[PDB]
Amino acid sequence: HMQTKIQKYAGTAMPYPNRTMTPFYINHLGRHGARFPTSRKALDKVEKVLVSAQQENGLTSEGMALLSMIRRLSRLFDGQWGKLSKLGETEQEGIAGRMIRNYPQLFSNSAKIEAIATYVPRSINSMDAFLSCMIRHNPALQVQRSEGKQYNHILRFFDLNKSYVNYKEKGDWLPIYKAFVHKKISPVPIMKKFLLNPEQYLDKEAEEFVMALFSVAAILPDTSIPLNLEDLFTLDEWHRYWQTQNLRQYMSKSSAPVGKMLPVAIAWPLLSEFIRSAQEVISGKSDYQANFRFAHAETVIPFVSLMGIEKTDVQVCRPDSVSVYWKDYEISPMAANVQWLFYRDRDQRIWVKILLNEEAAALPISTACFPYYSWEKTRIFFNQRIEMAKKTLSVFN
Repeated sequence: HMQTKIQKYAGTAMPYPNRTMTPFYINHLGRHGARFPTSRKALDKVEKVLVSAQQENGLTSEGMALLSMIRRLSRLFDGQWGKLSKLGETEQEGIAGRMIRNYPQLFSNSAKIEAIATYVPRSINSMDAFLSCMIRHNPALQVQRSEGKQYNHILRFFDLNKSYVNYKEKGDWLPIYKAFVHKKISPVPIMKKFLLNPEQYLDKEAEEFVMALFSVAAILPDTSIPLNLEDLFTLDEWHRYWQTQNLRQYMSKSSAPVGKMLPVAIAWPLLSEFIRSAQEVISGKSDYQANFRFAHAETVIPFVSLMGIEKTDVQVCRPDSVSVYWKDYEISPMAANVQWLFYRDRDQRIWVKILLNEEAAALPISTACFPYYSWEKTRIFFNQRIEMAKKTLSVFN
């Protein structure tokens, strides 16, 4: 289907997909829901280009239309940047709703749940929407709710690690990304529909215009604004745009060889915390029925690769090949989430199921009863992942 594939090409801007025994505990991490754009850079650039053209009589008919809409968008986004949208809230109500309905026993009576979020409002509002749905279904829940910079160590590790911040900003992946954009993004066919003399434009300025335009269009379906630009581009053009953003995500935030696993290793404190909270619930030190955490794409992506969920930590030496093996939209769409579901069988042995975006995920260890894995084997495996992460990090101060 062309419709679903077009949405995929929004990559990490993709709206959460459609998703329409009982565990004793659920361990959760969840990106905020669908949001407004975080930066006005792409919009202003697209507008600076159009408006400068409207002066030198350089706009086509479709060009004139685009500019009017771009100006309007500029208005609608004003003061709204980075905020959670109505769609974002409904995504959370739906995730929480499906959990409640699927495991009513878990959240029945006076179950205790705890939730944390980062200081980022879109993350907090996400938690709120998620929590509000839960309480509505069972007003008798005990709920502990908190948030702030004090969770920076486990929810924003990507800001704390000096080496990573240097890598993300000025590291070796940049030139690679930039050469790949040049190869894959053919600007002129696209600019031809908005501008007279598309050929007069420099590849650099042309490439920027067109990237900014893809970015605007990519984010629009997340704003709950009844406007659409997905139509300005052909499927192939979206395919190409996406391949480039996909490569950026992979190299900047995941297991690309050029990153040396630095982007993945930084998530070890979060994995560590996940294991502790489950162990404490297993021992009975804690007695929560669920821990929920609300954070970002930058939290989810490396976390998932660090968990070793199959096809997320792959190390692809060749850039042009990443799109085949690693799909950002499958990992970190809007409202992306990981849930560990813990079960106890008839003989008291603990099993765990790993859901990524509410689909059962695979680990590179064996089980006689997929999708359930032995908690003991699993924890040993995660503990190895963590120890590897600590070494990786030790190689980079």
